[PDB]
Amino acid sequence: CPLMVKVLDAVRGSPAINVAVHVFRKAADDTWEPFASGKTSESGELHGLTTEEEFVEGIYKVEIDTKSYWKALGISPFHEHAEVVFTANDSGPRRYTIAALLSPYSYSTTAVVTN
Amino acid sequence: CPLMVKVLDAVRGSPAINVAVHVFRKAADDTWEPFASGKTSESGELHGLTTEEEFVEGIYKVEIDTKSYWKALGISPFHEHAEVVFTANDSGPRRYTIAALLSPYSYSTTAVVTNP
Amino acid sequence: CPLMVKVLDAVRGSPAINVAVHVFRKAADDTWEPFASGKTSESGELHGLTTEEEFVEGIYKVEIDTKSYWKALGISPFHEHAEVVFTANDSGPRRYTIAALLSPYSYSTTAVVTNP
Amino acid sequence: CPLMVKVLDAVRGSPAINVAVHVFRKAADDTWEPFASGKTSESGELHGLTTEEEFVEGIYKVEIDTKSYWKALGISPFHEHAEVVFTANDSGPRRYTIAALLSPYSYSTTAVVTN
Ligand SMILES: O=C(O)CON=C1c2cc(Br)ccc2-c2ccc(Br)cc21
Repeated sequence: CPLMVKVLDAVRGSPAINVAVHVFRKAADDTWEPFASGKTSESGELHGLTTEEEFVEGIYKVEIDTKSYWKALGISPFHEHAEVVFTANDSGPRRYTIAALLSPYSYSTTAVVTN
Repeated sequence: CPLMVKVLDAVRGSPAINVAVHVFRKAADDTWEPFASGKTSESGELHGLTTEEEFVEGIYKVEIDTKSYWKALGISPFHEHAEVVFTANDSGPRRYTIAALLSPYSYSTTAVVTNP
Repeated sequence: CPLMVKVLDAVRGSPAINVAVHVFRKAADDTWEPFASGKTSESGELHGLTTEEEFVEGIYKVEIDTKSYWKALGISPFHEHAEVVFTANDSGPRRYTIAALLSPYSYSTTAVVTNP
Repeated sequence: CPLMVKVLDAVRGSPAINVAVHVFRKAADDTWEPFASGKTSESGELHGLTTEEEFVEGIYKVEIDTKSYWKALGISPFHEHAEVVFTANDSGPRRYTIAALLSPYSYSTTAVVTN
């Protein structure tokens, strides 16, 4: 599992559950091509997005659909979604974990890259 | 200004200076149209991107070119940019300050919204 | 000012207003002595805590009373405060801006340090 | 394991390894009494700090010794240490995870409280 996404709710101090996540890969014509997607689990995590074979070097975008998450909680948010855009590199460690910490008017995102 | 972008460097404890910022607005055909752009000042701030007249209701994307910033300091960072996508002025005109705090493998983006 | 504290609310996208801030300085006997205190303004900022004369080298603690802030908004938060502990002026006088961004179960604290 | 601490390095995109962590509990005379301590593992985590029996309601402080971490990396940091002060509550979920994301001149800390 070379790509995992983890989402936390900073308002409730809890995993952000049932958050839609869409991954895209940049195509040769500079458009974003759908690559993988899912919803975060009860632990705020999304695994099984891709395989080692398919996750080749390239530019990827992870969209986390934060607005719909906050709307479900009755909380008015700022962002439409959190975006994380990066180049996958074979030189570095083999596992990427994209973490996101969400508040209504702020988010932070961190990449933890390990072997 | 109705729209101001501020960028800070969490490694150096400084403003992030001369960072390129591109603003786009979503068109009726769902494409991202260019809206405004500039570079952060010595204070890490970018003012004068738009006017209250031109900054109508819509979905806007602020793209902060963080990779180029880090590379110039000798650092190879994780992200290509920091993106900030939001609906603006849907409840009438507001003033928006979009801040980003940058580290090589992490960033945070925050908005402060004030009613004139 | 050589020391400025800024506090923002990540739930509302606003300054955090009227937040109590206590500054302490570590004494020779390793105790925390009171140094300055105040409350954030309508802009979420607290200026005028100290002077360049009084703000000597030392270890300082800035305690931001976040629990009381959240409780007044009807929220029961996780943290009692946000604490910010740092050595100041060890390489000569510097200007320090300490910011805190608050959510009920999370906060971030950042420093921007500039040489006069 | 009712209390866990997890520390990440935002500069290197990696778990923050071998970081000293000291936990204190507030005594009746308002002093901080040493309660538990350890160093983060290769995964940036510290488990086994306390037990369900000993972790009673009260005010606790978790100090994360960030300055020594950065000094080891040759990076000049702002903070002496990251502090996290909170009241343990029996009404809520039974597990506290204190997470910290570290940069030289900034840190963020989040509590994830789950069952
Ligand atoms: O990283 C943190 O802990 C919070 O940082 N966010 C900041 C900030 C930090 C500092 Br230091 C100075 C000004 C601002 C600011 C000014 C405007 C807006 Br919007 C946000 C911020």
